Amino acid sequence: QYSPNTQQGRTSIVHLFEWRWVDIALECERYLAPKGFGGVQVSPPNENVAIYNPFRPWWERYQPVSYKLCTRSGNEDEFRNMVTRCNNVGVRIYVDAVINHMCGNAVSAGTSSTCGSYFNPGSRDFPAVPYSGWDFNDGKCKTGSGDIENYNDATQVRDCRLTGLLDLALEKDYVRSKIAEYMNHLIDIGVAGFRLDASKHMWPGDIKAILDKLHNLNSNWFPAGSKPFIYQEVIDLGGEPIKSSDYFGNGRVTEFKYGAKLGTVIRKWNGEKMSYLKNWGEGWGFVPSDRALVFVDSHDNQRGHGAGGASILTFWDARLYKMAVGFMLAHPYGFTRVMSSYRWPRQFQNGNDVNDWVGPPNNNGVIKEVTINPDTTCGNDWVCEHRWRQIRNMVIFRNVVDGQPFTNWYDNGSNQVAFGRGNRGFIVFNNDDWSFSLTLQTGLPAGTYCDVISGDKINGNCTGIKIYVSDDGKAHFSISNSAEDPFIAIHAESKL
Ligand SMILES: C[C@H]1O[C@H](O[C@H]2[C@H](O)[C@@H](O)[C@@H](O[C@H]3[C@H](O)[C@@H](O)[C@@H](O)O[C@@H]3CO)O[C@@H]2CO)[C@H](O)[C@@H](O)[C@@H]1N[C@H]1C=C(CO)[C@@H](O[C@H]2O[C@H](CO)[C@@H](O[C@H]3O[C@H](CO)[C@@H](O)[C@H](O)[C@H]3O)[C@H](O)[C@H]2O)[C@H](O)[C@H]1O
Ligand SMILES: *[C@@H]1O[C@H](CO)[C@@H](O)[C@H](O)[C@H]1NC(C)=O
Repeated sequence: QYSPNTQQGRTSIVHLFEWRWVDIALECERYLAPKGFGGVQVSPPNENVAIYNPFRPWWERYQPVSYKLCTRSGNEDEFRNMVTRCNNVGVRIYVDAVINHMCGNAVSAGTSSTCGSYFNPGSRDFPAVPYSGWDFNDGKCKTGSGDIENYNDATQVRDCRLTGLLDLALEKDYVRSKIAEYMNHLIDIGVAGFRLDASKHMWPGDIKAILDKLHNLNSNWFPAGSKPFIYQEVIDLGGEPIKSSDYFGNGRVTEFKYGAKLGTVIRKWNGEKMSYLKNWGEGWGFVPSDRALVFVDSHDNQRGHGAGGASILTFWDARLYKMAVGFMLAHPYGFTRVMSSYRWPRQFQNGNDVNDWVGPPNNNGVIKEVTINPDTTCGNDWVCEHRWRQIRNMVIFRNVVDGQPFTNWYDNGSNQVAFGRGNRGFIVFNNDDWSFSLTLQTGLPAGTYCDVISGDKINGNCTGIKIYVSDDGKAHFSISNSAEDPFIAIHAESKL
């Protein structure tokens, strides 16, 4: 469960949020594989409700109608083509598995689904699966509204409807089998693992029963006995009866405290300062590193739809965001997930964004293709943070230093810190309102290194800042609080 099943040497996955299958296939071949990315988290590949009011929101994909691989991202043929091509180039595919529920109980019956499948939420009828009233938790939930009302009651959190979403009776073998059937179809197609959506809303034991029904990975691409990588979306910020540790037996869990705390520290909110990150990791009350799936922001909380709130850093806060992602990718804690989003017209009214529902770039509901500009950035409103030099290079930094211990820490008692990863990498940050100019012990072998944040190493030369490491392993670093990116990173492979 716990192993990503990524090709050796690749240490991160990227969430290509709302991308079309054909675009992801191309991205695997033209960018992801060459750049060392380990895999891609795709949006739900199963048929969902087509919601027109609001107009095709991103969240309509979290309201299943059937398990037919037919969505705005493409059909099954296109999906299989994507998995095959990505696998052939060593980039894994992780499917966002929405198995906790079906669509909203209030959704109108009809064929307003991404594949034309008929469904009647009112009568609990989903013939395309098929599911009926006996397959839901309506009779098991004890709240007056039928929805989840109190998170202090671990039971209703699991048996009731999350914001109205029809709750599947996961204790039933029939339902467990229909879900496993769907997941095995994908595993045999070639996917390497799954993001279990709303895992907090499922009993650890029900999830385990489903996983036990899963096949080993497709033997045409994976070694015998390979089990699917599982990461469970459990929002545990403490203070609730449900703990993410209860899910350790099924696989990894998303550590949402990670992004929220890194956000307040980097924003320097209420006394926080980077010097405190000296013992970042379990030392901050996070889950064990070998069970953690970490990230700075996710599709959910980058738009206020998840835990983290205001402290969360997103592409909107470019400068601080790159620094946050940089720290995450350099630090040994957890398995890292990189976000890749699209721009939407944020409309803040009384502190909140009224356009947080806006779906991906589209033409009359048809998702726009991801166009690559000559500078390698994306068009059609796709942000493509994974293509930002500072981020992409830190993705490589992680691959390069994989295995190396956290060493040579330094901090000025405020917001200027630095540390290395064995003798394969070193990173320095300046988040103070004054310049940083100091000679530090890097632990790297003497030589000239290209700073991978400001530039790239391009055949015996750096296009950006260069750092000179002496025989001592010492090197001078100068970072002005006015720098575009107030941090420097060098590693064994950016060595001239
Ligand atoms: C959104 C999160 O809500 C909880 O997350 C809980 C959290 O577990 C709890 O601890 C507390 O958090 C608290 C913190 O504990 C507290 O410390 C402080 O920080 O405040 C937080 C709340 O902001 O509340 C939140 C929100 O209910 C779950 O635990 C977590 O699993 C979930 N995330 C996943 C699940 C779903 C659902 O299928 C998706 O929803 C997404 O699709 C849904 C279905 O289309 C959308 O509903 C949409 O359709 C429904 C129809 O039934 C409508 O009733 C609803 O008004 C509409 O917005 C939803 O807006 C969207 O976010 C997400 O994209 C996906 O990533
Ligand atoms: C490095 O760049 C300089 C020009 O800035 C050039 O003289 C030199 O040939 C380049 N070295 C290599 C190995 O391309």
